[PDB]
Amino acid sequence: ADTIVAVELDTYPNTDIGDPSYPHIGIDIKSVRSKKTAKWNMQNGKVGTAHIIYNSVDKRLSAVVSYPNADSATVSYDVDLDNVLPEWVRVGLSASTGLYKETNTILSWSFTSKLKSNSTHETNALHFMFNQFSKDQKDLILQGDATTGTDGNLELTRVSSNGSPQGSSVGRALFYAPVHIWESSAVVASFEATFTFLIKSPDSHPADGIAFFISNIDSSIPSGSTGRLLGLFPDAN
Amino acid sequence: ADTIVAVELDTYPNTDIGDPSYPHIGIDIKSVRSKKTAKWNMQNGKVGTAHIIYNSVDKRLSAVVSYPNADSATVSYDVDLDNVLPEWVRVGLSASTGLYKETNTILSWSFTSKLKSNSTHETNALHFMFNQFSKDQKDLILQGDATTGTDGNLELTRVSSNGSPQGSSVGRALFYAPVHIWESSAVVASFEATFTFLIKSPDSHPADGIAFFISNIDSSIPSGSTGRLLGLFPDAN
Amino acid sequence: ADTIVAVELDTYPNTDIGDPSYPHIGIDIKSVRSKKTAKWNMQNGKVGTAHIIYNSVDKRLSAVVSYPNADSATVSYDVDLDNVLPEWVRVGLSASTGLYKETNTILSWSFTSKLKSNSTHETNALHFMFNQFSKDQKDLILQGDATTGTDGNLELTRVSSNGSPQGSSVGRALFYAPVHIWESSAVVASFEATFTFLIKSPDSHPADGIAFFISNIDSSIPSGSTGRLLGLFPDAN
Amino acid sequence: ADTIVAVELDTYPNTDIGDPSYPHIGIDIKSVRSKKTAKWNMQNGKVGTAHIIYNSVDKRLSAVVSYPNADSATVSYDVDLDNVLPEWVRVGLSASTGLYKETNTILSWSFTSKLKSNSTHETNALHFMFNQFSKDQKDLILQGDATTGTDGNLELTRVSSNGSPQGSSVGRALFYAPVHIWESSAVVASFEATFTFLIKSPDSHPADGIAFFISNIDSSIPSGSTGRLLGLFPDAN
Ligand SMILES: [Mn+2]
Ligand SMILES: [Mn+2]
Ligand SMILES: [Mn+2]
Ligand SMILES: [Mn+2]
Ligand SMILES: [Mn+2]
Ligand SMILES: [Mn+2]
Ligand SMILES: [Mn+2]
Ligand SMILES: [Mn+2]
Repeated sequence: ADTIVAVELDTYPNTDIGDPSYPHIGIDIKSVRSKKTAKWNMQNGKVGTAHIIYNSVDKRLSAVVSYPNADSATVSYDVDLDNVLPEWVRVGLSASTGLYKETNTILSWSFTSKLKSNSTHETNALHFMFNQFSKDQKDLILQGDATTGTDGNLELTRVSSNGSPQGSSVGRALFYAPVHIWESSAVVASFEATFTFLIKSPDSHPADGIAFFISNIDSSIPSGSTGRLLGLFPDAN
Repeated sequence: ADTIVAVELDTYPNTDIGDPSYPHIGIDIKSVRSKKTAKWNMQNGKVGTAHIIYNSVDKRLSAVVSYPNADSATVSYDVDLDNVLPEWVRVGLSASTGLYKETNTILSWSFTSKLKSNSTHETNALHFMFNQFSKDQKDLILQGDATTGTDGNLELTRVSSNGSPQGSSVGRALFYAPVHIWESSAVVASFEATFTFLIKSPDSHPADGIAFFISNIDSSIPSGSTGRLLGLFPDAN
Repeated sequence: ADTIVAVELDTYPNTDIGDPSYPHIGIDIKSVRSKKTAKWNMQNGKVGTAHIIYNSVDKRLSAVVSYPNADSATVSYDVDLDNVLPEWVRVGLSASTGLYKETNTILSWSFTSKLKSNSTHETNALHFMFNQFSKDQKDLILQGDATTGTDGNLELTRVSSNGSPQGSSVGRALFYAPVHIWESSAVVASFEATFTFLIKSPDSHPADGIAFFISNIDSSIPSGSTGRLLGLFPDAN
Repeated sequence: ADTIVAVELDTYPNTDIGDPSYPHIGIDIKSVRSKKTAKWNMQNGKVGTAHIIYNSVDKRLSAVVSYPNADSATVSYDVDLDNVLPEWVRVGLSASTGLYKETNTILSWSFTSKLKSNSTHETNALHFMFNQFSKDQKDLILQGDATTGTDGNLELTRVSSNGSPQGSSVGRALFYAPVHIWESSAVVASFEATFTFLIKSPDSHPADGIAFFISNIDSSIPSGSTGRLLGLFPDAN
């Protein structure tokens, strides 16, 4: 089915499918079993920031996650994305809850993509930045339980009125326009993504996490991907 | 039908519908009869550059058209776009030919839009830049005879293989994603558009012109808008 | 002496030199007696945001000042800056206190300037953004009592350790590199400046204000410009 | 003396100081003896483009050099710049000629630097872009024989009126403002530089090359650095 490349912010350790024994950040290339992970000192109720970068010369996907006044976590993986994804993709955010839960709120999201050709001055670029989400955000495709406009935020998974997070929820938000990540005459292709999130849970064991992902343009939530599968994969293979 | 705001680069003087007696640039608010025009010293076969700017504080749409080594032409019009267009629009390029013709080639196109909120640091932005167009440009909606990929260019109206422009042709290209130009808490909204074009005709009387336009998101080419109506209006009212 | 163009955030009404009877925003072209002003509902202790824009086609300097959850204030003035300032200038922030006082803290400052030539694709640009100021900010020229690094902020006027603002203080911060605002082949020149500030005073009558200004590159604080003269002018003419 | 990190475009093979037997691109960390090099198919009289990128997470300096209609050359080197350069640096372009010569013309130059803090939304950035150089470019420090304004270009080494390049020439151009490349709370620091150049020589054996470099802020041309030492190093160690 879908082709997924994702950076996961995994809040619950599912050691049975390969997660380390703590909250962690990981790089997923077509499988929920991360190719690489780093321990993440997740802070319930605090606003964090994730930064994701990549370029076609180095062929290394790197991510940094931090909280104000704290040391940051970083994970990197060598991978040639031209060999994994199609030339046209869509980028988005995904999150899920299962038996354990949490709010998966997005307060801001920016993305920049650049394709530099061998022609003198030939640069194709795409940049979007949301610091405020409105009730009817026509430039986003919302899937599953994702909603916008609440407090000017993006709520990826269900939250009840009292502001409480609901279990077994899954939601994704994708930028409306397709993104071009390869071109036959490109000499350098690169992208950078930043998002700020608020993960809060009334429980000691929050679950499941948030992921930034890149997929085929027609990607949709796979059946039964609530919980540990982050709304990205159909199974744990 | 559609709601159109356009900056026209009108190459043929249709004095019967209000055009001045020379090639000119004009600002069209819902009608082909420009609200304002300026004489334009059009240069057959030369690459020109058009710059369009606007902001919600000044409420003035201004455009500058120039050619290398030449004096530029400029036209400005006071208009509050919040009172003319919907909150969500699509931006694009349109061109036509009729009994007289010309090539309407686009070599590059960039657009930036910004919505600054009253919240501290709340900026929503959209930026795209094409310096090269590919055969299958999934982030553009091509309408009518518009095609991409020829010489890495965007051909808005039909050109035969030998490179000759065809008469009675009409084509438009729109950026795929909707653009947000008003938000209830916005303190300043602004946009800027730049495009470079090559208008060439084997004839002494080239026709009809190229226009940068902003419209309702579902805008489509009105019937019989070839020729003097630039692929934007259904009639000359 | 110096040539000054400034947007003032005037917190104290010096009706004897032309200020309206309330806190106001104004546009100063070579004199502290603003060419234009608008009433400003100044909020003691709240973080505000000022946005300043200008372009050589419209020849209109406009500014918008707002606070979160509040209506904004705006002032505009028609002026051709090519006829007032030199081709090379420096941009900066200035503030003062006199018998009455206040803190003049800058939490962030961004500036973008663009010169678009008539050559195809000829754009010269300069952009800087500070969201954090460090103790030794080598890209700023600090004049008078201005200091950086305190809380990652820029303090334009003196504040004692307990955090209290001092009277008769004056300070300015200028971006190190000269800015080019005119070029003989330019078709459009424009700039945009944004800054967020925190004006706080233990008193009912805070004074004197903060100004964004543009000046000759070698501008320095005029003698006796504390108080009502905002660190910008030598006298009240 | 100076601390230099440079990307060289070396046009003459000085095999006696370690150059490969052909024109090449190389990464120089404090010595003219490149840490890494790649063969470069240099094209006399054609306009080329160099792209340089780096980020503090990956710690890899990479460069790509290309000509229109040709395959590009690329070289990469793992290096932690925080361990080699000071926290504040200046960036620039340098070139030289010796017994053999060539024109070292720069037609455009852009640079972007970003420091992302662990504070939510804390980004410091600097960006400059020159597509046209004027006779009196006050935002550049010109050293040695470098001159601006000729044809709107930057001439790094001496060219006589007839347009002929002179031997034993050396020149550098540095951006006026210091650049901040490290900050104690930074989570990611990165930069990207692009320049287009025209190397032309009436001779079969052009010499010496052009380099993009990063140095201590007070760097100056070392004595006797004409020729093979590219205006960057005092000797061949
Ligand atoms: Mn898990
Ligand atoms: Mn995991
Ligand atoms: Mn006409
Ligand atoms: Mn007309
Ligand atoms: Mn006053
Ligand atoms: Mn005043
Ligand atoms: Mn050499
Ligand atoms: Mn070498």
